[PDB]
Amino acid sequence: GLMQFTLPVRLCKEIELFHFDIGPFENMWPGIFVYMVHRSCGTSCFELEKLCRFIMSVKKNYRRVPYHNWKHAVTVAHCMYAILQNNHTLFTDLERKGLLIACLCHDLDHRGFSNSYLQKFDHPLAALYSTSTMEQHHFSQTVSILQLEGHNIFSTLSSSEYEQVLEIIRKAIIATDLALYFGNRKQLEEMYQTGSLNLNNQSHRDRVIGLMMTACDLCSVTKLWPVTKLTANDIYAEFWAEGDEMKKLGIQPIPMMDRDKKDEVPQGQLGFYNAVAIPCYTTLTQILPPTEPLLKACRDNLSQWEKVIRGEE
Ligand SMILES: CNC(=O)c1c(NC(=O)c2nc([C@H]3CCOC3)cnc2Nc2cncnc2)cnn1C
Ligand SMILES: [Mg+2]
Ligand SMILES: [Zn+2]
Repeated sequence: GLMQFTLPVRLCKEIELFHFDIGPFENMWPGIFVYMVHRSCGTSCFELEKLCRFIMSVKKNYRRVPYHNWKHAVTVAHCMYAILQNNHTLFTDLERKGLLIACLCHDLDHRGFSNSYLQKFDHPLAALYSTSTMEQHHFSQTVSILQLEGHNIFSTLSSSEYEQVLEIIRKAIIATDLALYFGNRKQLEEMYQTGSLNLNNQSHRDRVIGLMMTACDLCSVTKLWPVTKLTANDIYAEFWAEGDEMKKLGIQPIPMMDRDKKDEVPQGQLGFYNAVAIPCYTTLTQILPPTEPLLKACRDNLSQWEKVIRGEE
C-alpha cells in the first residue's frame, strides 16, 4: 500500500529524460517499469502481487534474440513513460494504464524475423494472420498472459473499462507494424495542416496513439550516439540472420538483410532516418510539442551517420 519503488539518484533523474538508457543490469528492469507505472498511473493502478507476476511472465515469453528482446520491451515502455509524463493532461487514466502495458507486450515471442520472412517461409502464423502477422501474434500472447491465474492486472476495472483498455492495447500493438506507419503518418500530416486534427474524435486519438507507438518503438534512434550505434549492430545482427535464412529458401534478400553488403549500412541508415524516423518524430512533435527532444536526438544521430560516410568516423 505505502510501498514505493525508489531508484538511485542518477536513475531517479535520468529516467525522466527521453534519452535515458535502462542499463545492462537485467534484474533492475522490472523495478524500473514498476517505478514508471507508479509515477505515470499511481500506486493504486495495479495490485503489485499481480503486476509483478504479469511482468515476470511477460519477460519469460521474450526470446534471447539480439534486438527484439526483453530490453527492447522495457526501452519502448520507458519512451511511452517519457511521452506521457511530458503530456500530463492529454491522456485518460485508462490510456496511461493501457499504453505502458502495450509497450511492454508489443513484441512478445518475437523470433527476430520480419512478417515477409514468415510469409516466404510459409510459417503457420502467416496462415492464421495474413497481415500484421507478428503483431496479431504479440497481441494474442498478451491476452494469453493476462488470463493466467493471478495475472489479470485489470481485474478491478468495470466490465466496459476492461473492454476499452484491451481495445487500446490491441490497436497500440497492431500500430507497431511499420507497414501501417507510412499511411497513418500521412493521414495525421494532412489532418494537422488542414486543421481537422481533433483529439476528442476517437478515430483521431487512435491515429495519434498509433504514431506514439511507432515513435516509442523506434526510440533506439533517439539515444546518445554511443547507445544508438551499438543498438544498430544488434538490429543488423537480426537482419543478417534473416538474410541468411532467405538465402536458404533460395531468395536474394533485400540489401538491409545481406551481411555481404555491410559497407552499405551507413547509407542504409541515412535512408531509414530520412524515410522513417525523422518524419515520425517531426509529425509527433507537431501534434505533441513537448516530445521535441526525440526529434532533436534523431537529427543528431542522422548527423553522426553523415559523419561516418564522410570518413570522419
Ligand atoms: C523500412 N526500412 C527499414 O526498415 C530499414 C532499416 N531499418 C532499421 O535500421 C531499423 N528498423 C527497425 C524496425 C523496422 C524494421 O525492423 C524493426 C527498428 N530500428 C531500426 N534501426 C535502428 C538503428 N539504430 C538503433 N536502433 C535501431 C535499415 N535500412 N532500411 C531500409
Ligand atoms: Mg514488432
Ligand atoms: Zn518493437
